[PDB]
Amino acid sequence: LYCSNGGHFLRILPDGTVDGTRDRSDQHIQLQLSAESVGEVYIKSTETGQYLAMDTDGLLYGSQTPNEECLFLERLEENHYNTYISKKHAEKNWFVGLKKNGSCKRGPRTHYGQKAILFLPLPVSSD
Repeated sequence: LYCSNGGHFLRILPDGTVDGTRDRSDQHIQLQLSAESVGEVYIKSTETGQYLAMDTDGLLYGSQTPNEECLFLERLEENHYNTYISKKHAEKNWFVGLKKNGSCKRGPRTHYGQKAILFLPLPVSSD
């Protein structure tokens, strides 16, 4: 998936890791959001099932259950660049983010300024 960064998916590998994808494994590609409410998005996988979650260590995981940890605030940038605060890490402003090679797992680095956080899961050609 397109980001203003090295475009990959927020893939929960079956081998317990939230990594991006130079070599898209086609299935374990965790990235599909189910909005609970207003600007609150649970990042589900429809093939691995697992939910893009965030921990206090400063890294993304594919949690089986949806928590605040998995609930991501639609910050958006307006222009289809869907930035998302992990609800629990509101006090750290930790957004979802794409690691520039073949990875995803962050927290502290990923704020409003890293191209990493600017996702496109919207009606646009560059999606």
